[PDB]
Amino acid sequence: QDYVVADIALAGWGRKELNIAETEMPGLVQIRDEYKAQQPLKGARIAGSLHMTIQTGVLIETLKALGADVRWASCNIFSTQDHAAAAIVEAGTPVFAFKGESLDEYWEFSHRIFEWPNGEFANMILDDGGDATLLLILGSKAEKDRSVIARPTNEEEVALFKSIERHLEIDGSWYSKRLAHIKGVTEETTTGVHRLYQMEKDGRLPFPAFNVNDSVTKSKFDNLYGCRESLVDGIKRATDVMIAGKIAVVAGYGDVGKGCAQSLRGLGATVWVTEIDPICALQAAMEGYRVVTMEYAADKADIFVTATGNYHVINHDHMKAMRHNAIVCNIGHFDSEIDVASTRQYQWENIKPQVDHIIFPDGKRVILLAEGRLVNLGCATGHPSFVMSNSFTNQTLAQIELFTRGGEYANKVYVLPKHLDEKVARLHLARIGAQLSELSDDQAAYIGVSKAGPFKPDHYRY
Amino acid sequence: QDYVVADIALAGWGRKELNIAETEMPGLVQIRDEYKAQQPLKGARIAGSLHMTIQTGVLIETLKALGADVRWASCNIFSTQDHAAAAIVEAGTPVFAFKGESLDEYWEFSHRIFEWPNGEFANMILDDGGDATLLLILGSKAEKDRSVIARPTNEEEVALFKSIERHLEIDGSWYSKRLAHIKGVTEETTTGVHRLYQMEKDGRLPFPAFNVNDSVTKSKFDNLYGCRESLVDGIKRATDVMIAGKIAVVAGYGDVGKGCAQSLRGLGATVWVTEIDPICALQAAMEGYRVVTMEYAADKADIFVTATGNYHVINHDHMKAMRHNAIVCNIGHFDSEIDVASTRQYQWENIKPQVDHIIFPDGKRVILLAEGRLVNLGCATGHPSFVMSNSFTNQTLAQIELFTRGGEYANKVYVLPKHLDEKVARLHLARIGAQLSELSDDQAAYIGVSKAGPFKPDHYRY
Amino acid sequence: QDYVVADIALAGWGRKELNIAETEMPGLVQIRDEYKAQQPLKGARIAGSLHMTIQTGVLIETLKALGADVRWASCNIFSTQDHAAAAIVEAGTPVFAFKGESLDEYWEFSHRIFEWPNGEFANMILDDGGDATLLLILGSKAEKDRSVIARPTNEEEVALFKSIERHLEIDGSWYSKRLAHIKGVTEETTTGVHRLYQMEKDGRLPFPAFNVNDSVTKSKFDNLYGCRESLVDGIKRATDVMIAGKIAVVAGYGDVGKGCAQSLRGLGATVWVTEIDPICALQAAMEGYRVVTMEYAADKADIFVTATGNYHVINHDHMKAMRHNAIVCNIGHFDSEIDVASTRQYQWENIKPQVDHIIFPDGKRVILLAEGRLVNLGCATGHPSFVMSNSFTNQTLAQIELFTRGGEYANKVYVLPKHLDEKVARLHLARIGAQLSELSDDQAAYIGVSKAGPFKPDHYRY
Amino acid sequence: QDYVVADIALAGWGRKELNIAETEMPGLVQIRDEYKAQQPLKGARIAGSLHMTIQTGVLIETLKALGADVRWASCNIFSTQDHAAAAIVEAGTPVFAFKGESLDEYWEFSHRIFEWPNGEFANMILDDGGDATLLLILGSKAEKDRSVIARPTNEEEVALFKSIERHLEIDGSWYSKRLAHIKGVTEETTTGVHRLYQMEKDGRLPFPAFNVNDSVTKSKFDNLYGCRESLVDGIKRATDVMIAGKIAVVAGYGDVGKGCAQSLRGLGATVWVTEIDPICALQAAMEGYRVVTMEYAADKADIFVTATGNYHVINHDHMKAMRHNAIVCNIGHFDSEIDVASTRQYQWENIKPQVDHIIFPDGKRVILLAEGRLVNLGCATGHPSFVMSNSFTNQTLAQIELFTRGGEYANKVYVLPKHLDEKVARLHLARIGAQLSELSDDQAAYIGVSKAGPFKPDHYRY
Ligand SMILES: NC(=O)c1ccc[n+]([C@@H]2O[C@H](COP(=O)([O-])OP(=O)(O)OC[C@H]3O[C@@H](n4cnc5c(N)ncnc54)[C@H](O)[C@@H]3O)[C@@H](O)[C@H]2O)c1
Ligand SMILES: NC(=O)c1ccc[n+]([C@@H]2O[C@H](COP(=O)([O-])OP(=O)(O)OC[C@H]3O[C@@H](n4cnc5c(N)ncnc54)[C@H](O)[C@@H]3O)[C@@H](O)[C@H]2O)c1
Ligand SMILES: NC(=O)c1ccc[n+]([C@@H]2O[C@H](COP(=O)([O-])OP(=O)(O)OC[C@H]3O[C@@H](n4cnc5c(N)ncnc54)[C@H](O)[C@@H]3O)[C@@H](O)[C@H]2O)c1
Ligand SMILES: NC(=O)c1ccc[n+]([C@@H]2O[C@H](COP(=O)([O-])OP(=O)(O)OC[C@H]3O[C@@H](n4cnc5c(N)ncnc54)[C@H](O)[C@@H]3O)[C@@H](O)[C@H]2O)c1
Ligand SMILES: Nc1ncnc2c1ncn2[C@@H]1O[C@H](CO)[C@@H](O)[C@@H]1O
Repeated sequence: QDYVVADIALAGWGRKELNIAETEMPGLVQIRDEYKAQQPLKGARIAGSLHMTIQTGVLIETLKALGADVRWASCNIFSTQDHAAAAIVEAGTPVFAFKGESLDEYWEFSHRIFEWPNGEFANMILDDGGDATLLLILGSKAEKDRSVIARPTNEEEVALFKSIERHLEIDGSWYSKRLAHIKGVTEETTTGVHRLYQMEKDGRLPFPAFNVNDSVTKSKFDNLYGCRESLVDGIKRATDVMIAGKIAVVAGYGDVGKGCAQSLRGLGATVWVTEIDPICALQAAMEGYRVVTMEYAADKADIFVTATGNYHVINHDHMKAMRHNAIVCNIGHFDSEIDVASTRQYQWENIKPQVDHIIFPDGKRVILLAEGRLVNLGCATGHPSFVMSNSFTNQTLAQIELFTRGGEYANKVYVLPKHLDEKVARLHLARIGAQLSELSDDQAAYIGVSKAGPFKPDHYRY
Repeated sequence: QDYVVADIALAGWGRKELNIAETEMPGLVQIRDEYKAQQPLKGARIAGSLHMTIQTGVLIETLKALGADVRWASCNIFSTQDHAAAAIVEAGTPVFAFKGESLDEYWEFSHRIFEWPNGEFANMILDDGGDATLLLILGSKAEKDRSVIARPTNEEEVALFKSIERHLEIDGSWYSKRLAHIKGVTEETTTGVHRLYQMEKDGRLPFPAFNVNDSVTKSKFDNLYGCRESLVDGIKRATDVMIAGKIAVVAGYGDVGKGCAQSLRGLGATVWVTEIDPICALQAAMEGYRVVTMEYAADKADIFVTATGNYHVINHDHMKAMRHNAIVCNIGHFDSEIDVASTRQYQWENIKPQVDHIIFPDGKRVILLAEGRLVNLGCATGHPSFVMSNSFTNQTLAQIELFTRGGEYANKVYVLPKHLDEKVARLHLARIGAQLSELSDDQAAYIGVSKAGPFKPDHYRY
Repeated sequence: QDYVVADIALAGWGRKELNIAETEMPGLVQIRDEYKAQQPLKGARIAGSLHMTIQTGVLIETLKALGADVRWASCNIFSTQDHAAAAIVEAGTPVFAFKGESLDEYWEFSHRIFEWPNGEFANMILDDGGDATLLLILGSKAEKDRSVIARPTNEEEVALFKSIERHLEIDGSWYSKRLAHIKGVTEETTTGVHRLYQMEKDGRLPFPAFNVNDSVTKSKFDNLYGCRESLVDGIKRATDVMIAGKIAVVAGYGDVGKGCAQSLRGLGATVWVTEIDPICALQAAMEGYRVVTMEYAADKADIFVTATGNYHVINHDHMKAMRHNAIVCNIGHFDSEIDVASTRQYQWENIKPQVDHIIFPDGKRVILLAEGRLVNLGCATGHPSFVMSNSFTNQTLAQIELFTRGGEYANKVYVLPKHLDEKVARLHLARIGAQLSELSDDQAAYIGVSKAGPFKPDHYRY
Repeated sequence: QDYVVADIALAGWGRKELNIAETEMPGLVQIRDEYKAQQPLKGARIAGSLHMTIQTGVLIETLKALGADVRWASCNIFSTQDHAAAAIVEAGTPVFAFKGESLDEYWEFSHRIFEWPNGEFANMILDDGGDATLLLILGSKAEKDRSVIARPTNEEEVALFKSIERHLEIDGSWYSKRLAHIKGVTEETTTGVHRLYQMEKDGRLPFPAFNVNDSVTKSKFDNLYGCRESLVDGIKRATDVMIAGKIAVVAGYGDVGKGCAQSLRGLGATVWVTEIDPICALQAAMEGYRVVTMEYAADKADIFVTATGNYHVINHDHMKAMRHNAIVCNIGHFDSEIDVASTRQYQWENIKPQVDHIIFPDGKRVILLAEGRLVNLGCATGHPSFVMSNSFTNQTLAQIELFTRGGEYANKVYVLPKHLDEKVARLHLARIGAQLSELSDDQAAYIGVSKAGPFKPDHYRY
């Protein structure tokens, strides 16, 4: 049994929903059809680390339709949809993912995507959050300097470092030998891409990487419109709270915060925003959101949402000040946005899976969602299929490009060229009935672009 | 065992959520506290027929805190939250309610709320949708004229009429004897209140009734803001569909449609509305919604929502014309808004509980939600606690008024007086930090109201 | 010359805008066509007191096209569009109105509408604000008891009482003789309707009156959608201020206030609301507006709008607390919502017409718009033709009904019947392409209404 | 007299609006204060071509307060606020601008800004639309090759080429000698920036240029939030039209189009969008706008707005298909977005200044605003002071940088550095009460940025 999932019997259900998702994911479906004859991913062995949702399942089977062999884990302990995992396993793909797996299991699963049978090796990583990339790179450092895994500072590191030891005892060259085969990585999210840029700035990036997050059709769609639908979806499945009339504070006003702000406002919440970037602060103010400090908000707001990709944006003292039954969640990639660890000293009382009461010594309780893990994937199902098709069409193009032409790329982070970004968006217009217009020759000459595009300069912000 | 619920072990969970709901239902909590000394519902035996949600559980225990003895059923086969039912049963109240009960069970449960031990009788009905009221009134007619239950036209009637026969065999005077004890009814929803007005117009209303639906603080809050949060909540738990970019058609633009329209629009759907009332049509047009016929929409839209309280607003031919994987739901009180029965000839395939594919002969499938039953309660948890407190504070006041002073009322439908409607709203202002201002004497004289209110004439529409 | 306007040479311009307005006012065009053959207003001599705008112009000519003879004045010193007045005069109707007329000129003009030649008398009043009606009623009381005009409380009353004295000296029976000839009044605004209810309550109302404000198609349209467009229109023409990022406080959350709030919010203002009505306050809070006191708001907010119909909602001390270049305006009917009189002790500096700096002793200045008079009409053109067609279609039907059938009505305040309200709405659907659907026979029977309507019970709030 | 304005007597009014504007433009006030001691623009002789509004007035005086000597013209024939021009002249700056100037006057005025007394020369251009820069470049080319001014394609070019001929006859070296003295250009609008990129591409750019349009704080603010306020402002002053219920089509969904769409939607319009860029089209569709062709829209829509920066987006046949009293306007930089020339074959009837009826042969009329010139500036006052402060703070910094350090830049198009973009934003926070939060040391290390910023990578799109 080359997989670990919750219950293989959930497969029928997963498949019914994969069927539906295809009709909602025209980018993936049209890319299957365009490229299946060519079989461009034949000989690709893709280790994927990414929320094992129905949406990811349509991606996985797109990669396979194009010839890839694939092994998959989730990039969060709570993001898996078990019926998605089951259907993908049933259709022949190794998946090491279930909702609620432990941290030790998580990291073990990150190794398993790198354990191919019959002497083969993964030669591509599809990463969301940089954990698969991290594991190989940190594991390899550890081979030559055990000190890099000696001093864990948090439970994530205890688990990661432990799993590395465990693998180094088995084979002293476990990581470096697998690293050597990786042709490149395609990375989905802002936090992951941040990790790649830091490796680039440091000269420790050992292969080419695509930054899929910053395709226009990704950052400005998925991060934004996707959270605009799924933040509240997560909060409500967790708590069934009324939004109208509440004071919701969104920490961070990038694309994820913009989406979050917009969905809370739409339902009649008073929306406050917190920011360190004055440009983004001014944008928030220009939409009518009050821009405040977290210290100012902690004792006043009803709902707190971290969307920063930063560390300890909600800390012990913010939570100590909150009103009784304040709801606290994180929609950023990592749970460290909230100092959950500092509340463990207090008595907790579980309400239901992923909804916990933290009881402070004066009896005041905070309702914490998904133990701080991404709330949309943890209490709901993450973004809907339609917008996820943008991100995953990008992913599929990036995987094709690196597998087929990676030799043309240096050890740098790249973004897909604008013409492909434009293609991704174009493939989604028909599903929703949008009629694209066409430049006349005279018009094309007048604004200095080709009728076929690209239509915008490379610094354009959309 | 004087109850029927899914699983008594869900009680702990139900109670945790009732605890939270109290902090979200300041109207109910403050009314408990104001009246508990007086015990105004001492000697009240309230038969309730109403969605057995967490929110209803806080209502039930408010009635009990005020001295009522209570027996409860749900007013929809799919609206029960089983953990709510379990906690209320565990705290000592007979509940005949579970999610997914059959139609025969439904109507049997409607009898059970009328079966009190030790020779007692219910003397108050708390009704949502008019089913408890209907049962006693139709049962009593049946006693003298069996022809009124002879010719059922639909599965609801087959079940109702069967359950009446079954009870008339036991006791030929089953209904009339129980009817004789009812001091009055308080009725929660537009469809229920419509049934009461028809009985009034016909002179078959045998006791006083309160129309709780048309308290301003009910119709204009619950129906409107409540659907503004829970329609999409239901659609997404069912289907996880993206709303942005879809064409959503809302049939009906009363308070329920207004709320629905507003939440679809907020998430970036193109919203079309259907109406028979030109005033409401013009309101919809004034918000930017295209007002179209269902015949025009059927082959074009992505998501269909009936919010009319009417019959067959989506019929066999509309559904036959729909695009593949169109989502069809109803948020009106009764499932007859959609002619579900006309699709039974086709092959169905269940996706998950309350989400079904209807496969037309050309292979095109429609995704029907909750078999047409109210989608917010059926695929989600109905309105959130906060707005439900308005409706239920109203309910509690209406029950107090009829139990204590029903002798002062004729056999007519009444609405609560404006001063109480205003009180209901006032009790909710503190939770959300709204600061009410006060008229000066000069101001009170100038606009001709008392400083204490009421502030508006009786025809005011808010 | 039987008129007083600013400039007759503006007529050509007014006529061109009247042509355009007709295509924006389908209710009035269709009513002219429907009733042309009958000439129901033949023999009607209508005295009108209503903002002399392009829109009122189309109303005047509709009344004349149905047979009425008309004389007109504006119901505000700053709301006349002089090109409108000119075009209406040039086409044969006496008009006594110009933008910027003094208060003495105002009340002289309200007498002129009651000075018909050849020994004739007005037999109908069409009023907005109730000033035409007040003139004749107060004047008649003054004939027998001068004490009623002994105690003016503001400049408008000083001017009104002077005008009554002056006319009484010419003819001690000037008012009573004209008052006797009035067969009915149609009153279209909330403040005037309050004045009429107040008269009915005290047995002082001598002819039948229609409350046109409380047609659904007036109140819930003109007051709301109109101010949603015209409030910012007025403030911008006056000040050209950015709305995005500002704190805007709306005093009063009735229909006008709802419109104002929604307008300011859409441009990215933070919208605060002030209310004495807890229901209206809870509505505001459910849209995400903060509900605060004026004392709280005075030293924080950027823009202040009064929308109450009440007295001294912004007082001296509020203004003294305001930030430099705070903008203060009123959109309610009378300027007394703001205590402008209390600021006359300070230096003022005119910025441009209807835009003044009030210079406080510390050098802090407040920007007051239109000396507190209704800002949308004073600094812009009021509501647009389209929505006004609703109100004026109601007015036209109201006039027809009282003039032709007034004998059947008591000396009380009436509202138009629902079927007529629905007609008003229906007449406006085609222009905006809204398609009304039609009940089937079964559907009509199912909800217990006729196919032709009316569709809602009289208490329905829409 | 070294100026040409409509009326010097309007100065007092302009000065009072300049005082107010200063309190709305904190970036410009703070920049004057920060750089007053240094006088960085001492010795700068700035020729400006930019809408002569109150806002540009504050910019002019900011430049003068930092030492610059200035001469100014408007960059559009209809966008001057004459009270603004008057107040700027009265305070000592030559201005050659008035609302309604002819095209011959326009281009004569663009020469006058380059006629400095006492043998001096402009050494900086501040341009909006690129007309000042075009004048000198084209003119210099014309000195050696008259064929470049042989083939005008529209009336503005006819007038431009006439003006070049005329000046060449006086001095065959008129342009080249002035062109040599230009040390730099700062260009603030998208169309002018396109003209500059086009010049760099062809080796024809003879001095360093700043693209100020593409400061985040310009493009994503002025173009968007400005048009969200000023588009409807312009259309309403021109036509007073109801927006609610109308179909409004926005050609182009760049920053301007996004602003326009959002404005129209907020007032209850049905908003359709036209786009040739599939990404911009998908963004529009994700807000619920229908994406349609102009051919589709022409006979259906009520209001048409061009926002493309392209040519002949509304053509003759579009206008011929339009409904009676369709409203047509343009908000892009040049009027050629609409083919107004093709309508001159028809009778026109002026309604009022910048509002014309185009009378078609079947009697159908179209309302054209401002002869196709930018409608917000032509029929209203453009964007409000607050947002313009962003753009003009960018302009001021751009001028300082090129004048003081221009020698370090190549003859290429540059953008301001992010830290300066952030500063612009930061300067505007206090006025609107937005509180910026500050990274802790660990947080700064965690996301790899400095506490002082900049906070985002150069590709960040906001
Ligand atoms: N849960 C999801 O489905 C989802 C979807 C997309 C991206 N993400 C993740 O969400 C996070 C945010 O992504 P993004 O694309 O918006 O990134 P972003 O960089 O565009 O936005 C982050 C913002 O947070 C602000 N910020 C940083 N530290 C702050 C602090 N201490 N206080 C207040 N603001 C602070 C920054 O100014 C920045 O604008 C990332 O971790 C990303 O991987 C999650
Ligand atoms: N699911 C929930 O949580 C919820 C909440 C409150 C009320 N309700 C129920 O929802 C239904 C609607 O309630 P409401 O308060 O909005 O009633 P309403 O009377 O205010 O609105 C119904 C609207 O439907 C329109 N209509 C009737 N027949 C139509 C047809 N064939 N096509 C198009 N429009 C038609 C009417 O013109 C009317 O405006 C009722 O059955 C009520 O009991 C449900
Ligand atoms: N400018 C216009 O084009 C326009 C249009 C329609 C009506 N009006 C006028 O606007 C005014 C309001 O009309 P409406 O239809 O909204 O009336 P409304 O009665 O519906 O609303 C007024 C609201 O003000 C509140 N209020 C009263 N005093 C207050 C105070 N001291 N502080 C805070 N809130 C207070 C009331 O509680 C009420 O909800 C009237 O004078 C009416 O004639 C103006
Ligand atoms: N009036 C103002 O106050 C104001 C303010 C800022 C900018 N502008 C001007 O507005 C214009 C647009 O500026 P922007 O910043 O939005 O530019 P942009 O490049 O960001 O947007 C223009 C959009 O138009 C689309 N387009 C081009 N041709 C089209 C066609 N034939 N049909 C449909 N869509 C088409 C492009 O694809 C692009 O997305 C420019 O001329 C600019 O100088 C005016
Ligand atoms: N969470 C909830 N708990 C109890 N009742 C709820 C509910 N959500 C909706 N409702 C109610 O359903 C009615 C329509 O049957 C409506 O009148 C009323 O809103």
